[PDB]
Amino acid sequence: RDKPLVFFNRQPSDPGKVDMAAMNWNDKTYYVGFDAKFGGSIQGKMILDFLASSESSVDRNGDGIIGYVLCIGDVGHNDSKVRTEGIRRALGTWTGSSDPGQAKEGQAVVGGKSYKVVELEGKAMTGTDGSTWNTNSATESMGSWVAKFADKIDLVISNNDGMAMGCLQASNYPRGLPIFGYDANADAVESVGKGELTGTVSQNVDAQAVAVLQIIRNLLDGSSGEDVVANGISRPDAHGNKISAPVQYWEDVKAIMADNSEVTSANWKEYTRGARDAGVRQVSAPTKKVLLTVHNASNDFLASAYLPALKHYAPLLNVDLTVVQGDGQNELSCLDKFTNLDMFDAFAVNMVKTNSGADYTDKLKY
Ligand SMILES: [Ca+2]
Repeated sequence: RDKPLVFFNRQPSDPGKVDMAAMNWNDKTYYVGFDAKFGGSIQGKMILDFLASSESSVDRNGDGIIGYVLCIGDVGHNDSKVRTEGIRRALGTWTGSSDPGQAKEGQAVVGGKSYKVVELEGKAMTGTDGSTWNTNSATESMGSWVAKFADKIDLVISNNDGMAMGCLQASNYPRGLPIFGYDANADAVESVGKGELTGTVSQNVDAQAVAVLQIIRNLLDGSSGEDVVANGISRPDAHGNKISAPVQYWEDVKAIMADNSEVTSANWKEYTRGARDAGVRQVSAPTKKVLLTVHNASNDFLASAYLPALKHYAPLLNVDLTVVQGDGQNELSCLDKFTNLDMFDAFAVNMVKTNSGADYTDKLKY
């Protein structure tokens, strides 16, 4: 068939190269995701810009060193390693390894002056039960870090929000000690608003949600070429709607990729629980039917963040959204519910196996 087909959240590929056979299903096929590989770089940037804007006061003991402690989530997990590498490279403490204990003396500018940077300690947070990204171990480690390093700690850095909020639960957390996380969880963004957590990082789920719906509307409304991926996304559409977060377009892979955004005192209100893009308003237009797929009904992120975003923005773009969800293990749990395709004007597919692009395009021929 020749209807719009927007893959999202999981990019068609070998589980490593993009499945360009799927992407070229037709000239109305796209992918929507986010700039994942650069996530660590953005956390690092946030931390560097914070220090750059700081006075000499952030150097608590005034030894000309910016000392930090690092919460590692999982030494074998890609997201942990990317975020560790991201902040270590940014601070110049990177040696080629994301492992704990593997850092060198670094450098960073504070108030126009060069400071040494030392990773006082980086530690994997693991529970007694073996569970990783462990919040309780973070709380305990933070408490011990205060006792051991005391005024040497100038900031705390964490692979995620969960562990960072764990650190803030330490009964002896030094008052006003800067600390940074990652994920932009609700409680984390709230903390940023209260001036406790210093920063975190968002993948902009809302931007991704709107982009899926906007690409579809642009296509069904008769747009072609640059308009399809720009209107309502990186510039206002005919109605004035426009995604607020920055978004990229990767042409060779037909991918609309939201930036990773840092979340600080400067913009936390835009990322709090239930916050929605004020740049996307109700449109007066004919209703269009969209069948949307979810690879796992039990996935917390898709269930708690992505789907609710989709359901909020869809009626504003006059999209009648029908959602079907799989179990998370077999591709059939989605394909079976991927029927009645003659009833819909467009399709958004989130498959469990990235290489299963051909299974869906086959059903689009009947
Ligand atoms: Ca110091």
